[PDB]
Amino acid sequence: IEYRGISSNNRVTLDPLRLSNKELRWLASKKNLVIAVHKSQTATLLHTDSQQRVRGINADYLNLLKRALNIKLTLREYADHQKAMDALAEGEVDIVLSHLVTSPPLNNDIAATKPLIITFPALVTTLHDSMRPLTSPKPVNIARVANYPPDEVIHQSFPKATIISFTNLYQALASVSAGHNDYFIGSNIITSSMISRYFTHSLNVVKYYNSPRQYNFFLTRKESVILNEVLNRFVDALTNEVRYEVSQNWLDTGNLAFLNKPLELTEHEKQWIKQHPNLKVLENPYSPPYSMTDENGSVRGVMGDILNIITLQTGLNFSPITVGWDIIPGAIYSEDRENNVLFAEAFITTPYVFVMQKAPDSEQTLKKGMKVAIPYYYELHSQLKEMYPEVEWIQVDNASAAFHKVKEGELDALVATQLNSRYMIDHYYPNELYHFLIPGVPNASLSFAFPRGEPELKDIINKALNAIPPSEVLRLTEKWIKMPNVTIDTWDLYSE
Amino acid sequence: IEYRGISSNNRVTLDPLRLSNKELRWLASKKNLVIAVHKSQTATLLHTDSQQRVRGINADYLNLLKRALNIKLTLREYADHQKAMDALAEGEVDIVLSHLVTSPPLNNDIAATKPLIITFPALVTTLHDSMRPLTSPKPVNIARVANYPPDEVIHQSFPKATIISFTNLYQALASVSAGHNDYFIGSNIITSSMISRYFTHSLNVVKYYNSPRQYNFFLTRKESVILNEVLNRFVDALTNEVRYEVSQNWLDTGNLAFLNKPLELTEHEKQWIKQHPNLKVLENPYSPPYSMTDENGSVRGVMGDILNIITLQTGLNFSPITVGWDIIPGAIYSEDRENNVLFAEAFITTPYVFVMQKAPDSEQTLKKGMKVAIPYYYELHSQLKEMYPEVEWIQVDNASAAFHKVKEGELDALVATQLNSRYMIDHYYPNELYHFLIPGVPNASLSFAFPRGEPELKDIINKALNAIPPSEVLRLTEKWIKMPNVTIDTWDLYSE
Repeated sequence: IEYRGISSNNRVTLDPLRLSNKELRWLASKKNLVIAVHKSQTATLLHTDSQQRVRGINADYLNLLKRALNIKLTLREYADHQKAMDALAEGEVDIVLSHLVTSPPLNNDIAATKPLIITFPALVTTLHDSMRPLTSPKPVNIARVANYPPDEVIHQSFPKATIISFTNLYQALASVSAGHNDYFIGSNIITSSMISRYFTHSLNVVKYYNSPRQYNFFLTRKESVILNEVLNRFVDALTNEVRYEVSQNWLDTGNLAFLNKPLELTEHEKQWIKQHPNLKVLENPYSPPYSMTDENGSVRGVMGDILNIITLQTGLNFSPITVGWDIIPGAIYSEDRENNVLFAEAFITTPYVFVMQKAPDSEQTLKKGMKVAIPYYYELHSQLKEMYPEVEWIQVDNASAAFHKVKEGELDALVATQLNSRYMIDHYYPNELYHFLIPGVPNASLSFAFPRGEPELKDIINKALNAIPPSEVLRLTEKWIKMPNVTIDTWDLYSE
Repeated sequence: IEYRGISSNNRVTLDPLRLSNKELRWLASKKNLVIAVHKSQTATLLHTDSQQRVRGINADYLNLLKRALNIKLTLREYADHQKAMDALAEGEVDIVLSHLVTSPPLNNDIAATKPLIITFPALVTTLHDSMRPLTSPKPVNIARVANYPPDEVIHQSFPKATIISFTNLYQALASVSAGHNDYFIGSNIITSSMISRYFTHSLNVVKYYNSPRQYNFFLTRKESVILNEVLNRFVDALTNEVRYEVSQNWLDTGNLAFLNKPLELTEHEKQWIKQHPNLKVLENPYSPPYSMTDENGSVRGVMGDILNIITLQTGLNFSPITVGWDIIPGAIYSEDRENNVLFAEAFITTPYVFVMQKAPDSEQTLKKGMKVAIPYYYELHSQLKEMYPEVEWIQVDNASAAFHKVKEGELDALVATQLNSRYMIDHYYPNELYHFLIPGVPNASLSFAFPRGEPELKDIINKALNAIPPSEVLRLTEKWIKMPNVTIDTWDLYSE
């Protein structure tokens, strides 16, 4: 009905599958497999090159399936989905690779493997409206493709929403890019895909949702018992590490493949998540790009986005609270404060810097009789007091508000972390301040903190943190250093 | 109780044995040796094939023994190990080839040769967790086979470790690959051989230990004075060169047979090793894949692993906490730097490359007005300004952070090492950067460096490096090019 080839780099490789000898003999005389595919509406899942070969994320997985089983593939695209299923029932094809669906088919003449592709819904807005709250009780125009996701899930975040269903993904994203619709919500695997290709200058993702996910499946006849158990053996070998590398070939931002598969949790940790589904997040002082809050008091910044990722990884949900709390979104490890809280393993390391006025006569040094501010929760005060007994050291309640005091010349310097200084300078005092490293001081190690009788939440977050690729933490830090603001807070910038 | 033959690929031929005339008459009159063997649980040491012939690592050595002594060999498998030892008492067998043991049996009848197979403990983890520290006071789950190594050894590295003891090596390694257990530790010649077979893309060795080693022996009755001496003649002729080629056929990675036997060290050198322990290693800038420091401050990367190997070769003892220094782990040779340090002989050469952004209109030369960064400790600034005097050449303190500046368009190019650029691009900026060779410059030559007054250490490292096969260095760089970090450091990756 159609014939093709596969076009893919074999950069991703799989361990050998453990197949029975009855399965190994079945594959050898089967020799070849006919799979019914189809071009996706967007190019991400499956497209064709000039040599009439197939390409995309689905092609990369098919390439792995071809090698993991040591069997030949024949790719056909039928006119519709129904003629493909007719060929499956007739025996013209062995497998049908389904389009993106919300659930597998239940008719028992069909057998479905475990899901191949697993993707999540994403909230998309303009780059200059990203810092606005991700929920609203006010009227709002929300775009979507077809009926994904349904009305009621959109209404949990925007109860007064007017939903506009588009035929096409590009058209729906462009309507937000122009300004007709305030948000778009849709499948992330294809939304992140196209934003980087067409709307990179104008749109970005601000939130992932845990449900309702979309999948595609391999589909066989119910009679093809051995084929389905072999296909399932191949899909189980597709770990978060394997899925991440496959999707790296086609996604820049929005690669959530590292959390397609669950984490290795004890049955006690799984019961604990089950009995504590919604935890409270203590509010941090303003410390961009790590911990920031929007007008609704919800955690944004890198720590806020990591919390979004942890939700998809673990199922835990987090709600705002202000200064019965359960998690601190971003904290500096210290020996003293460990007697007050419990620390997760560090996932960001950063150096301490001195922030000073950028003038012609600037020297990268402290001087006798300078006024240098340092936040009280950095217990560097004792060590700098001995390195610089010459300096008048001023403990401060509000770290971010001390930048302005340096800009006005009241303070000679201020102690901060590298990227916290870069944000404050670029966003609020460009070309007015600079920084340099503090010599002879250990690095800061950022992570989450908890109440101290919470071993389960600590051990669970540690597993989730260890599962996040470091390049995703780097992309998130790039994202939030460049993120435009919509408000200024007088207290975070001018207190005292 | 069960009888076989010998299968092997005679790729290794041994030098003729210096045998006494009295011994050749004994071998001529004996004419045949009854040797009790046993099938290892893995195929690496001993298995059988189609014709019921012995095959494996033990088989290749038995083949060499048959040709070294020019005698016939009958191999028998008794029920358990105690029945083979019983048969050796009554004289029914001449030799018993032992299983892997940490010691030869105490029995004061039983004579053991020098060790035949020599193997070391190995710590194993998943590839994506390999940058976690090799020791930790934190709770961990360690998998092992039976009771090797003992708990007191495992607790030296992990005092709060839960040790799960498996009966079967495959299941133990599978538990680490699936994420249930954090590490595995066990006999290397068995562990790495099975990783080559089934876990090549999910498990790898991260550390070899000096002790407790494991061996197998030729066990005879002490009555056999002539048999024992002829057996020791054979075992003494198994040089590093011979053992490495025998293990080559069954181990693709982690083949430590090149350090089974001691190096040809002088008396003075051996005394220097034993009388200068806890040698101090200088910390290098973040320089992947050659050098980088984990969350413990320990040296990792290719240079870090080669130090671990050098320790197993020579007994050199390096401090795990880096810095009054005794060795620079990896350094580019320079004739003018030789006034400050001594260099070992180079064992890796690599060219310099320009890093630029991957655009459609990219073309592989510089232009004038371009801002190109070069590390200040590279001594190419002299020559590069004369070849490209129309270019603005900027010295930088942080080579790894300059990659980001090129990505952002603030720099036009960056001077780097081929594999240094390959790592940064592969892991942090894929499809956003590329590189091409710098024309008309020599290659950088990598080796260890030492203070001026340490000739003995430099002479030892030279002998050790010469004994490391280049394929193992190639094996190590493959591993570290593909290996990501476990955390990000903002100073390593974010510019100024």
